[PDB]
Amino acid sequence: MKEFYLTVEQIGDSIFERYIDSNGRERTREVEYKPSLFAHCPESQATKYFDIYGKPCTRKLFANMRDASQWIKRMEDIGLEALGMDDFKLAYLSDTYNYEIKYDHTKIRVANFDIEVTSPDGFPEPSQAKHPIDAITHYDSIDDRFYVFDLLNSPYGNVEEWSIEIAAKLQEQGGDEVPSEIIDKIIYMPFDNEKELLMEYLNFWQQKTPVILTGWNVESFAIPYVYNRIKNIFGESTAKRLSPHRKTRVKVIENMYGSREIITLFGISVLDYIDLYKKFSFTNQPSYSLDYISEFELNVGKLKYDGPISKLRESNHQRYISYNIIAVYRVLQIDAKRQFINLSLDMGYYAKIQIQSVFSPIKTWDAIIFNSLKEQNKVIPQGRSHPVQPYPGAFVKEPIPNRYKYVMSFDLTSAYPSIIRQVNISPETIAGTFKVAPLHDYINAVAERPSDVYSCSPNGMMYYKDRDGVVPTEITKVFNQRKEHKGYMLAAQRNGEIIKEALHNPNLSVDEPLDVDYRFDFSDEIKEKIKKLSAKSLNEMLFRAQRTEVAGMTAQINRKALINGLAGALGNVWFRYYDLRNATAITTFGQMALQWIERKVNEYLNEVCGTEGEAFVLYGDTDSIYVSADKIIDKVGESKFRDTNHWVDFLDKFARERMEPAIDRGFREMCEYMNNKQHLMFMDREAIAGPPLGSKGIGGFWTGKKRYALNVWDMEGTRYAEPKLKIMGLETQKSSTPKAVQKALKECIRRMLQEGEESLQEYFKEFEKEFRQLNYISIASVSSANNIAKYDVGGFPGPKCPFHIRGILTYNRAIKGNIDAPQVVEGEKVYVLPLREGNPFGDKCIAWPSGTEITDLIKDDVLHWMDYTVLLEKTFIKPLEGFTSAAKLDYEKKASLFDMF
DNA sequence: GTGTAATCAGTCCGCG
DNA sequence: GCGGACTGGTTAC
Ligand SMILES: [Ca+2]
Ligand SMILES: [Ca+2]
Ligand SMILES: [Ca+2]
Ligand SMILES: [Ca+2]
Ligand SMILES: [Ca+2]
Repeated sequence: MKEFYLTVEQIGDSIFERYIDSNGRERTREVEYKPSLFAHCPESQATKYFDIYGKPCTRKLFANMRDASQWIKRMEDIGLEALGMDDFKLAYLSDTYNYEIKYDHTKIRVANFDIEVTSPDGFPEPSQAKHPIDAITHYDSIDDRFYVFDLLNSPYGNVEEWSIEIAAKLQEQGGDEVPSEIIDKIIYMPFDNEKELLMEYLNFWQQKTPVILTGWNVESFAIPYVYNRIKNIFGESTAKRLSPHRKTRVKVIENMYGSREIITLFGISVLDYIDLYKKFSFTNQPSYSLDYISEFELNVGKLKYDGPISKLRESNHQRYISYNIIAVYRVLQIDAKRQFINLSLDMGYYAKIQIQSVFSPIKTWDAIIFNSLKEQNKVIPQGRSHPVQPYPGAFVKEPIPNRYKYVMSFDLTSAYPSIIRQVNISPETIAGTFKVAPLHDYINAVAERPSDVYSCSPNGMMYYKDRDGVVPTEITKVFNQRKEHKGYMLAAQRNGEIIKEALHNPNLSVDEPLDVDYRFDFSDEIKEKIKKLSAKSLNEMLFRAQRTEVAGMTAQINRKALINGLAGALGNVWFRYYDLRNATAITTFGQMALQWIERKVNEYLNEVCGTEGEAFVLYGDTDSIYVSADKIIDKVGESKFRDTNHWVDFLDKFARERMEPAIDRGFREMCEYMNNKQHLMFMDREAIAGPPLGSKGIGGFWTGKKRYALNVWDMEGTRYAEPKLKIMGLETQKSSTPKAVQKALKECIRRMLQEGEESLQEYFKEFEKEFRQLNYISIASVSSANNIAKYDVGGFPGPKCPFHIRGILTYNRAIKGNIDAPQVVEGEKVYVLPLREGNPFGDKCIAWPSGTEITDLIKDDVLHWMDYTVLLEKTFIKPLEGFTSAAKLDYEKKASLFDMF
């Protein structure tokens, strides 16, 4: 097989590499790698190396990496550019793996672990590690085993061995319900002292040294705790055995405010699952506890135990260990679904970077571009310092707030990457500038044509047309990958809808789900078999279809994010290819494209309707247009349609056969006007929206920019069994909005769009009467809590104290004296409730850690003093008033003459 | 740990 | 009470 790296490090003048050899074996080596860098040289000097602008370079080969680094500094002292890849491990990988890497995930040791630490005096700080580690569960992907290290004897209690038999039993048998599918995969090791536990853990680690190390909060808790605890008991040298090269760095993270300590383990790639989830999931959660995320992702119930975790080991060691094992498994289940580890390996190996560098699109693109250029013997420019400067972005149309009955939307496929490709925007393709007219003049095609030679953006930039830039070249490759995966995702989605339809008529039989590939549209034969299946089999198939869709989603959306990040990186001063001319070329072209096509669509529809000056485009954001279809429907007449699906077909056909060709003609003209390299503006229909046929539903409404709701029947070619709400920006979509309030507001919107004013009024009246019964967590607001200390003046709110910070200070006073009772953590999220006048907490609100029940000793008082009236007005009525006034609807029935009877 | 545009909640305080 | 200046936080692209 072809070799591939596992990890790479620079340690002094040595590259330390773990890799899989041609026989599939893991090996380690130390290489005295001699790096090359580059200097510009005279024209008269024969060379094969050129910088990206075509200027010749001489290669300088250094005796070692430190000599190369020292040369960089002296070049700075002289005032000359030192060219080439200054991150020598990336150069090493480029030399050692000079081919497209094919990796075998089954040979990569992926370790998933979690530790337990009993602490009678608050949260166990990893920097101090003053308490015994009393459990470790470590899952190894190569063995497919859960290794459980269990401390039976501690200063905080001596306990009995954990029983696998009890662990397997149902909760109703007194068991822990450890899933049957992992029972046979547990290797359980009890220890009568912590020293032997840790020594054996380290011997185990040596035997089965993780390549990828993951788990939940492992980077911020488990890794530093384990490292520091071993360090405290045995000394530094023993702790460094966590690194296969015995090198670690105690590395401090610097961001917005304050700092925290992480341990870099050389020769390991740590991908904390919480960080993977935050970067790759495109959710924003009210809480990031594993309980919370597991329930959301997998629909598993919260791990239930009595009393605080600080007393769980002594009171119920059996459950204590079972829950540690289950916690590790839940992360594996989340990954089975989301496939973020797979994604990281794919992207890491593609770029030829340390796998953990997938968190940095700048590092990722730096490596992609370096490897691409190196292939042609080209030499990358040196990174330079630049001042941070603001620059302009997208155009967003101001919508007239209103209901909108029938709506068809369209937007550009991969807008910014397509602009880069079309215009040929790249550091080395800059051809010069032209004299810019106001944007309006380009939009209306009255400005002088910018160039007859070069490809142009309305910001004044010109680009070469003879050859593709490296940025267009490399962005195209990842775009094509994105396109492939999105194809699979949409097929799985369409397949899902077929199953949902079939589920209206399940068969009374006993059978099996069909063995099919959900990434491809079901054949006619498959469709026929599905119509004969039982509900049980159909439901299993739907589950599998949806899992396939999720897998496609992960693969496609994060590839989209990477290519969009390249466009963004052009405007970040740390990017090697930072250039505000290029960043702005993209954004300004985008502004033109949207407004150009708005004009073209209006002109087209006025023509086919025989009107003049009528605005069919009601809204747009960045690269999208929303077109009112009322006049199109009315030209045929609502009475001519058999059912909702009939007019949906009609608009679908109209968009595909009339609008899109008109849109395409409009964009080809714009391409020619800007003299672009290649027409790549592809604005396909997104949504077909409207009320159910014959209903009093309003179909859709906008309250303002980035705030709207649509009742959608078909989304990018997916025809839904049931209409789906596309809601953007409204409170139903915000993690800050209470969960029950999101739900209630969404039902109000559903009723508005699908059923009408009377239905909305009926629901509002019920919610208002019943809502005080809702669980307090479900009606609590959510906020991130930064700078708690800044606003804390002797335990009370300082000037300009934010509402949620005020709540935290209230909480702090209320729990004063406890070494127990959860502390609010700087930077994490809190639930927030308003408090009625004259409450015993002495302020107007209280806040506590999100994803948790508020501590027992104040829970009762919070419940008693919760201000339901303020909560309702602020989170529910105020937003609903905004929705209904925009839609010209009343949420409460107004008086009428009929009341006289 | 790529980017800008945008609405909103809340504080403070003016507005005769 | 609403709005502007401001901070804080979050979402649409
Ligand atoms: Ca735990
Ligand atoms: Ca788009
Ligand atoms: Ca599309
Ligand atoms: Ca059937
Ligand atoms: Ca869009």
